[PDB]
Amino acid sequence: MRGSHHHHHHGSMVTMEEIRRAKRAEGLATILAISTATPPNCVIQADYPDYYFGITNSEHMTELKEKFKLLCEKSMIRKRHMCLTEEILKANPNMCLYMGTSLDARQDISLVEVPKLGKEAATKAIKEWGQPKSNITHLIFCTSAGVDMPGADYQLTRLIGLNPDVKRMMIYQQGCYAGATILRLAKDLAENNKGSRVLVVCSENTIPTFRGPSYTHIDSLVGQALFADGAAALIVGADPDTSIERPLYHIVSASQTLLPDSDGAIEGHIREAGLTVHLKKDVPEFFSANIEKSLVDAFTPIGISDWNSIFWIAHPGGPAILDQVEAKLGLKKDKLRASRHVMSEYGNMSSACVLFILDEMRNKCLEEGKATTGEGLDWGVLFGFGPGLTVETVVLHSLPI
Amino acid sequence: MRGSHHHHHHGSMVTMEEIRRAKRAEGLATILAISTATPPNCVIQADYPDYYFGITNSEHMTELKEKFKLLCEKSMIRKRHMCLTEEILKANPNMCLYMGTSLDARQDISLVEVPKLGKEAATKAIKEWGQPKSNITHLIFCTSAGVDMPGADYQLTRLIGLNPDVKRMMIYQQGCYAGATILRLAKDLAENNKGSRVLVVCSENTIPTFRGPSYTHIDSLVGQALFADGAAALIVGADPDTSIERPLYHIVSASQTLLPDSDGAIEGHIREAGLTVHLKKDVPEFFSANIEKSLVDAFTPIGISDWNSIFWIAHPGGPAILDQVEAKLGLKKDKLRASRHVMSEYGNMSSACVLFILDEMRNKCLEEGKATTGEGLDWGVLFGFGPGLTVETVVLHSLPI
Ligand SMILES: CC(C)(COP(=O)(O)OP(=O)(O)OC[C@H]1O[C@@H](n2cnc3c(N)ncnc32)[C@H](O)[C@@H]1OP(=O)(O)O)[C@@H](O)C(=O)NCCC(=O)NCCS
Ligand SMILES: CC(C)(COP(=O)(O)OP(=O)(O)OC[C@H]1O[C@@H](n2cnc3c(N)ncnc32)[C@H](O)[C@@H]1OP(=O)(O)O)[C@@H](O)C(=O)NCCC(=O)NCCS
Ligand code: NI
Ligand code: NI
Ligand code: NI
Ligand code: NI
Ligand code: NI
Ligand code: NI
Ligand code: NI
Ligand code: NI
Ligand code: NI
Repeated sequence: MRGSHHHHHHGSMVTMEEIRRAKRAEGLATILAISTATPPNCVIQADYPDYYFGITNSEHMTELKEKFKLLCEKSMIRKRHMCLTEEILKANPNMCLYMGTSLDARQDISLVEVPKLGKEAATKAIKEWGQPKSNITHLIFCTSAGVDMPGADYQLTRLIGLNPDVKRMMIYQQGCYAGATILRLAKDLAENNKGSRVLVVCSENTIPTFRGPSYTHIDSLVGQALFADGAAALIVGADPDTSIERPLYHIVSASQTLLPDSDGAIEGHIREAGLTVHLKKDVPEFFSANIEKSLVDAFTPIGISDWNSIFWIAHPGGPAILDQVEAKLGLKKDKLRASRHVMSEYGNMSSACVLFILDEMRNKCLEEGKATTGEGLDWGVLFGFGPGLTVETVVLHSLPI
Repeated sequence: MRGSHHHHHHGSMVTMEEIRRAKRAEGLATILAISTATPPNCVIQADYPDYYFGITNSEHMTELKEKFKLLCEKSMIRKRHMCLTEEILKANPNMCLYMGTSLDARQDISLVEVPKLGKEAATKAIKEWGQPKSNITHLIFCTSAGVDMPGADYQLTRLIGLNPDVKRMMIYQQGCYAGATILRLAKDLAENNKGSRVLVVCSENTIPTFRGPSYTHIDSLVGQALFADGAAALIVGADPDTSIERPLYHIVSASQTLLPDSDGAIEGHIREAGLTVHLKKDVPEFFSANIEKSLVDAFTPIGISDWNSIFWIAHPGGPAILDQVEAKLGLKKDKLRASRHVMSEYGNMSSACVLFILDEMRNKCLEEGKATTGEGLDWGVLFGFGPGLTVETVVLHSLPI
């Protein structure tokens, strides 16, 4: 009948609307647990130039070694964790060359290691969350350290013992912005599916990227100074039961954009020689020059324009990027503290960094008695940077401690 | 107060709540356009054994060739489209070996071909849709034919000229169920974002899977009899404006599950020799034995138990899979018509198949004057089959013609 409602000519369509109403969640996606893992083996950055040029038979490349020493010194990295050991490299001479035929060997090690390290981080996140693993409805797995069919998502599912009907999304080779990407993904999964609990795992390592030095590619030396191993895990859910679950952050919005005229600035090829990485000298300039446009597009609907009034999580893959953004925007020197703390303690773990940093920030906030998980502030930004060039921008809201 | 006034923005609770209220769409993710593309070069299946054993210099493997002839005759494939030509293969003897070092040569061709073919399909889908491409907010790109950084999603974005702010999700190496996967993905993206319009593109080809014959891997011969090139594109959006947009299918629900005891039944490895594919002989038994459980889980909440009362789209990875599903469930002989039609005309194009089949069904329904896009029926199921073993189950609702 006539009134302030419309009608449907089919009952099945009415049934569809009932289904949709019942299948979806109400609130914003929230982060409920965060955990990290690293391989036990660790290299001290100060000792790495001698170790690296030794193991790659390159002691005679004197100019090159001097450049690498400067790279490791400017890296602002104290230590890095690596599955890759002297023993493993000795058994794989082709990985020690610059472009040796070595993908198969890299793959044979990495494809087992990726979900293994991921499981270690996941188990902890599940333990913090406190709920049975049979309540996890979704899994997001993220890596750039080796592709396989079925993927690391399948391997993790069987390793942990998740429900066979767990809904999986496998995010392969998206590189250093992907830690933000899977937050963008987890937000839509969690908010569109009622009661859904999303396990989010990333796991990165240096197995496919390690290679000997070369005059042909000084940009490769940059990678050898920075890349590191690490895994991180999250439990994400909307509508938390606060009697058993403890929200840490709301995922308010998530954006992604391509930087104009940056085409080709960062490239990564999966080849017979493994994963090759090429970096133009221009990369930090591109990011620092464009980052405010992302801040403005993200925070204008929130009414914020003062970038010192929000808390910051920024992928610290290149120190120059953080340094130039800090200067360009006039950030207070403590804004990127948690970000730089993770880079110093762990190095560039690609997608895992921003999640290490969230954990570091909520931990320090708790033990220093800060008012929020966002260093006492309400609103925050989390950035992923990587190939495209691509900027991922996640707006977060903190929770009271 | 009396004085000059400046402006103030709303506090956290009001701002958080307004964001949450404004963020979501209301209705179900709906498919608004479908388009397909294939490379111009086509091989007739009846001639393929002679062609295949000739180009790989294996004319003396007369026994194997006779087996391959039976595989191609049983394939129920008439023709296949392939970017790979006789001319390309003669210039790449290593691709013609069973396990030749050839990934680099395969990548150099495939990484260009994947977004190119995808672009052809995308352009047509946008044209059917009829809206300016600047209204595309999301892009999902799906391929298993070659990985790169940045990915095919980036390449397609630049080739087409999508907004740099387009939200990209790159789905790599998820194999033959991924056509359903990206429907599952597009559903959550479209439904959780008000006004969002999702371009969904998949592009598959045989460049990394082509290889010479082997007595050790008859399963590889199976692949050489089936795998083919193809791309498909979709526009997906919730809350269509029916004055400018025309709905074809509603994506009602999307599930994913792993088959018990099916470990290793389908594997795909990225190696120095390209993409190797392994298939156990039990694969059709695994799917047909377990498929009814997926039907029950998907359709019980909809009140349906008669599998002939729904329309069917099933990935035609193997004709044996469709044959045993049909037999096991007691399907009428025309249920899988459109599915086997795409297989016959195109072969196994991996993720693209189920989207070709959706296109085939709505085209045939329109030109035969059927009542709905679902062969006159209201509810339908779409199946992806692949590594895991993984069954993706999408429930669809047709639109009236
Ligand atoms: C690596 C890094 C910490 C080095 O610190 P720095 O302040 O650049 O140190 P300097 O510039 O004094 O010295 C670096 C040397 O390596 C060179 N170099 C650095 N990056 C290079 C690149 N991508 N390609 C070629 N050369 C490079 C510099 O030109 C210089 O060479 P030179 O002494 O022969 O002239 C800094 O460049 C950085 O963080 N870069 C970002 C790298 C990046 O894009 N990472 C991925 C982010 S997602
Ligand atoms: C391949 C296929 C078309 C063959 O047709 P068919 O009707 O099964 O023909 P048959 O099974 O009688 O004969 C097939 C021959 O190849 C063999 N064969 C079939 N599939 C095989 C496999 N996966 N691995 C090894 N051998 C296989 C059979 O054993 C038989 O060899 P034999 O004569 O020495 O015993 C059919 O089995 C099929 O469609 N299989 C599914 C393929 C698949 O898994 N696709 C998914 C790819 S991602
Ligand atoms: Ni380089
Ligand atoms: Ni304002
Ligand atoms: Ni610390
Ligand atoms: Ni006043
Ligand atoms: Ni005013
Ligand atoms: Ni005031
Ligand atoms: Ni107001
Ligand atoms: Ni095999
Ligand atoms: Ni046809």
